[PDB]
Amino acid sequence: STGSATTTPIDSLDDAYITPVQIGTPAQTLNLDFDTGSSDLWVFSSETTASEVDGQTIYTPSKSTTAKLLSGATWSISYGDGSSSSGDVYTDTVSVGGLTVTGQAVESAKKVSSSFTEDSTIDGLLGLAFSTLNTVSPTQQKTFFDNAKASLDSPVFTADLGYHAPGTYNFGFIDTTAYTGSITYTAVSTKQGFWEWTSTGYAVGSGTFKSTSIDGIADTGTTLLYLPATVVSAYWAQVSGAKSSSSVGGYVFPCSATLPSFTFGVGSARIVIPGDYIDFGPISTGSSSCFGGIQSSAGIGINIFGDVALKAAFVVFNGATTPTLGFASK
Ligand SMILES: O[C@H]1[C@H](NCc2cnc3ccccc3c2)[C@H]2CO[C@H](O2)[C@@H]1N1CCOCC1
Ligand SMILES: O[C@H]1[C@H](NCc2cnc3ccccc3c2)[C@H]2CO[C@H](O2)[C@@H]1N1CCOCC1
Repeated sequence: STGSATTTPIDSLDDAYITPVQIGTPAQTLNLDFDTGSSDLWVFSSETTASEVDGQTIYTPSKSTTAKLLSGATWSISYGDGSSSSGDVYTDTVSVGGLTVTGQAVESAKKVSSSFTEDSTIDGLLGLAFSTLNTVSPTQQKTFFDNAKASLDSPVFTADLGYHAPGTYNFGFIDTTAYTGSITYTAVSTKQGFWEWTSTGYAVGSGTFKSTSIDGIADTGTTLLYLPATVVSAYWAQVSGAKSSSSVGGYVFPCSATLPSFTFGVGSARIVIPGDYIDFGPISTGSSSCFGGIQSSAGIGINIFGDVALKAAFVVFNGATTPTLGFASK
């Protein structure tokens, strides 16, 4: 089997991407944030505190003839931005782009934090990291991909995120028309439950490539590119007037500045992020100071190849017995 769905930026800055997902019988379609950095499928629901729902589409398990309450099961998650959510658990039928899993754990939110409430376009998350990170207690649950994997034509999914444009998540096959050149595969460590890999180095603009090992995660659920302080300082030094602002919480730059590209290494291959992918616009409406899309990972403790990086590539999440990651230019 295979599945294919379109993923859409939530706003003009590509702050996140949403993908439609069918849950239950009859189907209830929710727009979920596919997140390769976490492993819970959770949704706004009929059980979510009313004051914490503001425009989202909700899952109502009582209207799904295939929903079954998972007795005594609960979940609770926190993310790197201080946001959180929690609730109870159902199993139900979930479909993505024609690919159907029966008995998928659907984590119904009783509570969500303010950032979630404030984003009306995101109805929940669909985790695609390793199932070892799933938070359901007292019995941990499997991701949509883990549940689907044995039925897929090939045990893979791909992320093709657009810059200010539509994109695609495919399950079970590699669309060889979606990229240029070859896909370079690189080793993955699952020891932290992430799609964790080691980049071979970087360049800034037309500068010389610096060979250096950068361990980080391929994370579709993180907006920006988080890299070591040394690397980030080297990037922003090439932007006139850029500075790190404690008040704003990272590097900012004059909105009229020309941003250089940023290149990262995948083995001997190179993925080039165009400069404009790094522009996250005015820090507040009407300001001529703009937020940067490459930021230090010093505070977070791990390097993150988020959407800024991934949308410059066609990315293969290969869930073979020994998982690997593939990157191609496009
Ligand atoms: O247009 C190309 C697409 N470009 C990015 C993309 C991704 N996702 C998108 C989703 C919706 C609308 C548009 C989308 C566009 C990707 C995905 O498929 C192929 O490469 C496709 N053709 C390549 C040439 O022969 C085959 C067709
Ligand atoms: O990008 C962040 C994610 N939120 C994306 C998001 C969603 N919606 C948004 C809507 C508007 C403007 C911006 C938005 C940003 C979540 C999941 O993990 C973290 O928090 C992640 N990083 C936080 C900073 O360092 C750690 C990694």
